[PDB]
Amino acid sequence: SHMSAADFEAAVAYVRSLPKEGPVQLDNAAKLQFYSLYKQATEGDVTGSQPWAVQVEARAKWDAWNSCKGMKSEDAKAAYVRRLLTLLRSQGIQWKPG
Repeated sequence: SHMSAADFEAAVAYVRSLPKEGPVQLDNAAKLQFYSLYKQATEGDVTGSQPWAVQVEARAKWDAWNSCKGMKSEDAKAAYVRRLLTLLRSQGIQWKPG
């Protein structure tokens, strides 16, 4: 019937298996938001040096992770799940973790 932070692992797996063309549209900015929350939730604060700007994807990822600094694991888990629920509802789709 409804979800919580405890649905994080299922949400991550849902995101990772979204096809490139499908009823769910996942834009590049949303990909980075999910990435950053994933990393915060599973590793805590960003580490390592800011990547070279030429490595455009790696740099973007790290910068998104850095934007989450200080967030507790459980809060990042909650945020990731709430963002998927928002994405799905906005596009008229129901999630059933099962």
